[PDB]
Amino acid sequence: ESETEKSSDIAQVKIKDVSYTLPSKYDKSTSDDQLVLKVNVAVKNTGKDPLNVDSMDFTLYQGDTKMSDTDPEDYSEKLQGSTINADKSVEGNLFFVVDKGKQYELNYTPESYGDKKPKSVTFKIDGKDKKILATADKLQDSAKALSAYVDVLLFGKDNADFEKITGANKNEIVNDFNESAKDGYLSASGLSSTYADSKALDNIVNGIKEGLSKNSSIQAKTTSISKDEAIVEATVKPVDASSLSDRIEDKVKDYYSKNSSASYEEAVKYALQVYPEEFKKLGPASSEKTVEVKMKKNDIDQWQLDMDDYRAAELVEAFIKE
Repeated sequence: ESETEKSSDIAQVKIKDVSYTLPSKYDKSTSDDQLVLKVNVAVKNTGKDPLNVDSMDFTLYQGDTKMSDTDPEDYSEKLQGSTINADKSVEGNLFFVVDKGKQYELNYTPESYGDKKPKSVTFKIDGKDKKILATADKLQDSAKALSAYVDVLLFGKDNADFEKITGANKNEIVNDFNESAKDGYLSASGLSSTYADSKALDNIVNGIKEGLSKNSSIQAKTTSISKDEAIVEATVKPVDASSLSDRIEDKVKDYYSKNSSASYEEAVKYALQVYPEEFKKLGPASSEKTVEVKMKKNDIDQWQLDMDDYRAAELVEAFIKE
């Protein structure tokens, strides 16, 4: 008997690892404020007869309260019900619904004939331990990365962390985004593909981005992690552009009330000029929209957003309410 290794005459239990995890996308026993404690254990049969070892043989207490056992997204990641003969060992993970940073107690009762207490082993787990707490911090890494993408792409904000955090190069992803955005704007407003590489259209992009950086908000939370891919829940407060139509219509009229003999080209070009300055005048909308976005982790633990994924488009579309 010691801190992470304890034994009875019939079994030996070793706690190989302890970390905080986010619940399964399909977990229904956890709260938004709860985590899942992942305890990797090893059970050695120190007895003679074969010993059945199951997840059900372990219970966790938080304080004096018994906590629920839970399942990961892929149940194969959990300790499997098996049988082990003398000196044979099974190894696997255990999952329990917990409130972060508490005092846990893991109890193991071997599947044996007779009295529980003598054959059982109990371990104390300090949830406020620095190492264990570190694991809880890495959980929102994907949301940090999603927010960096929003900063560089949508807000036009600088972010020296972007390359380090995501693995993508800002200059390329931003230029591609800005071109796609200009091309999409022209088609949506039936204008000539000529205006694509013009000051007017770059001022529109730079203006929209300045407006969103100030008058729109994103709250990003990683809700689930499953192997090399996470789910980030983006709660977006959009800019209310409901009035933008009228504002340009009114500024355009104010340009006809000025110069009567103004052609359709003169007035169109002027409308594309006031657009940035009028967008920058709009405030956030009352409502919020929550978009689920999938991030993908690499080897060097960097999270990425696929710009071609429909969920990325939905995230971008969520920033402006009409």
